[PDB]
Amino acid sequence: SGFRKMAFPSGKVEGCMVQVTCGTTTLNGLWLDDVVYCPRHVICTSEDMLNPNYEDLLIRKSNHNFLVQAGNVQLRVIGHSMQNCVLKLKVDTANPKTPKYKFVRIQPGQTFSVLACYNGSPSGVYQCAMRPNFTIKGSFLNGSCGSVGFNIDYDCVSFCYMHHMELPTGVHAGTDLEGNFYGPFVDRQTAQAAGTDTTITVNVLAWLYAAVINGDRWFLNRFTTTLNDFNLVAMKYNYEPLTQDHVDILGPLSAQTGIAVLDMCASLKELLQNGMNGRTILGSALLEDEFTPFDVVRQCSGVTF
Amino acid sequence: SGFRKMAFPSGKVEGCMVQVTCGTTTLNGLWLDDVVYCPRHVICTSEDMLNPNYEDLLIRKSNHNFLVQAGNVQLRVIGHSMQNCVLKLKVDTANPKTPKYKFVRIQPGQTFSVLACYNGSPSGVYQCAMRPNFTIKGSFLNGSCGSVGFNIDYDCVSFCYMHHMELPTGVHAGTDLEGNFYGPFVDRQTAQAAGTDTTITVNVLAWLYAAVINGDRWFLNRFTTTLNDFNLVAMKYNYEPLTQDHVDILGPLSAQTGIAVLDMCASLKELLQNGMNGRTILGSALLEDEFTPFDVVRQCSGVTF
Ligand SMILES: C=CC(=O)N(C)Cc1nc(C(F)(F)F)cs1
Ligand SMILES: C=CC(=O)N(C)Cc1nc(C(F)(F)F)cs1
Repeated sequence: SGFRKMAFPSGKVEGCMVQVTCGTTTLNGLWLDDVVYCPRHVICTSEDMLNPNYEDLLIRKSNHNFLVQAGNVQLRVIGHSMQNCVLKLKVDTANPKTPKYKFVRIQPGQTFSVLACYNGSPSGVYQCAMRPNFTIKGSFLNGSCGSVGFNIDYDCVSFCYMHHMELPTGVHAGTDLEGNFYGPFVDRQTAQAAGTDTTITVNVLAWLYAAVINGDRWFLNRFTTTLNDFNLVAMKYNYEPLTQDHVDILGPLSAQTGIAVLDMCASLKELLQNGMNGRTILGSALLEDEFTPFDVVRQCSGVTF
Repeated sequence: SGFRKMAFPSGKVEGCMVQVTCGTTTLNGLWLDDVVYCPRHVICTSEDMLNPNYEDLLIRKSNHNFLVQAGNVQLRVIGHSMQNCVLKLKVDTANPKTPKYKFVRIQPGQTFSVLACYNGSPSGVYQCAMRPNFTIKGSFLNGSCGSVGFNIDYDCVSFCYMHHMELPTGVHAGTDLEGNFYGPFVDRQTAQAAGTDTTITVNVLAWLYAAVINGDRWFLNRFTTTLNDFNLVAMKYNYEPLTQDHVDILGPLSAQTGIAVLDMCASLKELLQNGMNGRTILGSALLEDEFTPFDVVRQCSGVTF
C-alpha cells in the first residue's frame, strides 16, 4: 500500500524526443513515424513574439532551414507544414522507436504524465492535471517548449499535450498534438487571462477514497448529504459542481470501500467548512485534486504497461 | 519556472526489469550485464516468512528452479548465489540494454527515483527520500518486491535501493544492491521498530530557496539567527540538527537568491513556531523535506541526461 503521485514509465516517449532548431531558436520535437511535431514558435525571433505573423514567417523558411537531431543522428527534412499552432516536419526516416500511439484531446480534470525536455534530452517526469481553466501547474524552464504530456494504456501512448508557453502568472499553456490550444490562449507574448480556476471535485472524492483504502479515516462522518445540498457548498468554495456522471465514475471506489458517495460528499463538506484542524490526509495538509478516479484505481490495482 | 516533485526518466531502467519466479513466488529482478538481482525472499513460501532459514531454503534450490523472463524472452540460469539479502542469478546472456551503472549506498536524506514494477513490467515512477530512520514512504503493492530506486547523472544509473517489505506501520524497507538493508530491518514477517523519524532540515531549507526562486516570498523575515539557536528549535520540533556541512551545501542557493543561510533558518524558525496561517508555499500547506539542495539546483538549471 501507500499512495504517491505517480507518472507513467517514460521509456516509450524518451525514444521519440528530438531537437528542432530553426534560425536561432532550439526546442524539442516529437518524432513519430516519419513526422516531427514541434511548436510553431520555433520560427520566431525574440522580436517577433509580441505579435508574430506566422504565415509570413513560415514562408521565409524552407526545408533545409529546419535542423532536426535525434541524439547525434541528423534527420533529413523533406517537407514542412503548419497545422494550427504546431509545425509538422516530414523527415526521410521513420523513427524505429515509434510506439503504438494516438493523438487525443483530454478534458479538463483529467491527468497525464509530463516528460520535461531541453535540447531534445529528457530531464524528468511528473504527473499533472488539465485545470478546469485549461492551464497546468508544471515545471517548465525556457527551452522546455515541445515537451509533451501523455497517458499509457498497456503499450499504447495517448499523447495529449505539447508545451508552448509560461503565462505571466507562472502557469503553463499548450496545445493538443493537432496544434489547438487548450483554453483561450494564443502563441504570442502578451498578458492573457486564464480565468477563474476551480477545484476538480470528483478528483478530491477519489483521493479521499484513496485515503480510506490506505488507513486515513479520521475524516469520515456520522453525516450524509444530497447532491444539490453539497453543490451549494461547492459553489461557495469554488468547487466544480458534482453530477450523476461523477457519482457513477466513483462507483467502483464506493463498492471497494463500502462508503456511499454522498456520505463521502458529506465528509468533504465538513472538511471544507471546518478545515483540517492541522491534521493530514495521505501526508497532505490540503485537499488534493490531481488524482482522477481512474488514477486511484490504477495504483490500488497495480496495472502495468 | 514552476517547481514539481520530479523523477528521473525511467527508460534506461525499464530495459533492465525482469520477472523472477521460484516455486510459487513471482517478483521483479534487475538484469545487468549477465546477472539478475532480486530479493532473496522469492524462495520463501507464505509459511516460511515468519522466520526463514534462507541458507537451508536456498540449498533445496537449483539453477533450473529459478524462472527468469524478460518480457517474453526466457533467460537461462547457469549460476546462483546469495549475497546478504539478495539473490544473484547468473544467466547465459548479457542484457543488451544494460546502461552504464554503479551500485551505491545512499545516505539518509538523499533522494532517488522509484520505478514500481509488477511481474517484471513497469507501472509508474515517482521520487522519494531515504528517511533519517532508513524507511521510505512509497507506493508498493504486493509483488512490487524487486522494484529498484535509482539516480541518473548524465547516462550513468546509480542504483541505490531494492524494495523488500512493507512494515506493519505502512512504511517501506529495502536494501542496497549488495543486499544490505537500510536500517535495522530483516527480511521476515515480524513487528519491527523503525524508530523515531525526524525532518531533513537541510532539504526544507533548499525547498524554501526553491520557493523564493519561484516567487513565494511571504515567509521571509526581518530576523536572523545563529546555528546553535536554530538547532535549539530544531530539537523541540524533531528536525535534524543543522551543521556547517549543510550550510556549505546551501551556498549555491544562498548566492543565487542573495539570502544568507542563517536568515533562511530564521524564516524556518518562525514557520515552525507559528505555523503557516493557512497560507501555502509552492502549493503545499506543510514544510516539504524531500528535495535535496542538489534536487533544487537541477530543476532550476534544467540538467539533462
Ligand atoms: C516554451 C517556452 C519558452 O521557452 N520561452 C522562451 C517562452 C516563449 N514564448 C513564446 C511565445 F509563445 F510567446 F511566442 C515563444 S518562446
Ligand atoms: C514486496 C513485498 C511483498 O510482495 N509481500 C507479499 C510482503 C513480503 N514480505 C516478505 C518477508 F520479507 F517478510 F519475508 C516476503 S513477501
